[PDB]
Amino acid sequence: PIIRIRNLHKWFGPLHVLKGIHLEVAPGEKLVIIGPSGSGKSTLIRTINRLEDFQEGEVVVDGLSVKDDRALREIRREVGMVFQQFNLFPHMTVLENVTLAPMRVRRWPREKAEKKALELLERVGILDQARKYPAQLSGGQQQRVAIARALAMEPKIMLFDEPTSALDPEMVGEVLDVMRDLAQGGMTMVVVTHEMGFAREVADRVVFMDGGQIVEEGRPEEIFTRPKEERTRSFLQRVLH
Ligand SMILES: Nc1ncnc2c1ncn2[C@@H]1O[C@H](COP(=O)(O)OP(=O)(O)O)[C@@H](O)[C@H]1O
Ligand SMILES: [Cl-]
Ligand SMILES: [Mg+2]
Ligand SMILES: [Mg+2]
Repeated sequence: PIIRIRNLHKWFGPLHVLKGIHLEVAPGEKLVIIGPSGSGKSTLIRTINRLEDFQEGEVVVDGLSVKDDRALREIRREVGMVFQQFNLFPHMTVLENVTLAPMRVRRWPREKAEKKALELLERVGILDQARKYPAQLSGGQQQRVAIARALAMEPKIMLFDEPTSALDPEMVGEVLDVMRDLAQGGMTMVVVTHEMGFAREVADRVVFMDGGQIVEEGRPEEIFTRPKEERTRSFLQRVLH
């Protein structure tokens, strides 16, 4: 599998936040992670691209240990991330924001970088904004720039940590649409979300976290209409309908 996590334990000071997670994600997999805030979802996906370390267990991405100091560069080349907050460079255009890393990191000539960026911007519906600055864009558009930027590095894995959670309600659908499109293809995707209709339509597999644990996982239909675990049923009665 392209992501391999065995017996992951993680402490923030005295707080046992991740409690022996096992997770094996296939190449091409669309994995959706759900669960109450505080359950440990962000922390878990942050261990994948080495934004968080941990004291017990193993985390291996594309056959490389995340704790291998010699991998902490290849890991960032092949793993993209979209956060709920956009961190665009305010004094660079949309286009410049997208081409920066492929130019800095992959040492792509600007003409190559821009050609790919432009195709990506069209892909996510914002080619018209190519020469705008981030402050002229809505929340929906800015997050789509962040997605284009992540994809511009051409990673094998895209992590989405609740990309729509901080957006105005009318901004959510357009960002989710970009993620629906990407899910039609072969990219490995891990997305944390509270958008359950989306989760249900896109996921190969849904993982429910509570208390720093994977309490239940399975196919979307099973998890949403036949949850085998009580805490799962309890979580779904609190948030659905
Ligand atoms: N850098 C940190 N230091 C200390 N505690 C943290 C840190 N980051 C998160 N936490 C705590 O760890 C728990 C898990 O947080 P998080 O992974 O962000 O949960 P979720 O994303 O599921 O809402 C929360 O109780 C949070 O307060
Ligand atoms: Cl989301
Ligand atoms: Mg598929
Ligand atoms: Mg979170």
